Amino acid sequence: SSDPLVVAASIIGILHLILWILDRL
Amino acid sequence: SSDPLVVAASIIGILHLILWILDRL
Amino acid sequence: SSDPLVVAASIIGILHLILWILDRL
Amino acid sequence: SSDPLVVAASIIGILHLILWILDRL
Ligand SMILES: C[C@H](N)[C@]12C[C@H]3C[C@H](C[C@H](C3)C1)C2
Ligand SMILES: [Cl-]
Ligand code: NA
Repeated sequence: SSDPLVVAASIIGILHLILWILDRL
Repeated sequence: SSDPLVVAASIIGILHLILWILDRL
Repeated sequence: SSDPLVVAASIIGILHLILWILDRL
Repeated sequence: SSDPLVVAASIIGILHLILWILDRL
């Protein structure tokens, strides 16, 4: 378990990774 | 729950997203 | 403990640091 | 509580913020 704030920041970072990849594909 | 250091790093990443957006609006 | 999404985002950030270092050595 | 990996990534993120601030002061 995690603070919902920590989960959201985690989803930002993962989505940041996704898009970084997609912009470079 | 989360360690308070993880919460603070979370709040930094969220605020970082906020400001990144604001500077681009 | 942490939520696996938080763990995954963590591994991204650590791996990001590693790569940033390696690209600059 | 958090996974030590989450704590580690959190410290990276907080130290990244600090350095970012210091390089711009
Ligand atoms: C570096 C990210 N902003 C991150 C987001 C979440 C909070 C902390 C640790 C990890 C999960 C990674 C900071
Ligand atoms: Cl956590
Ligand atoms: Na936790």
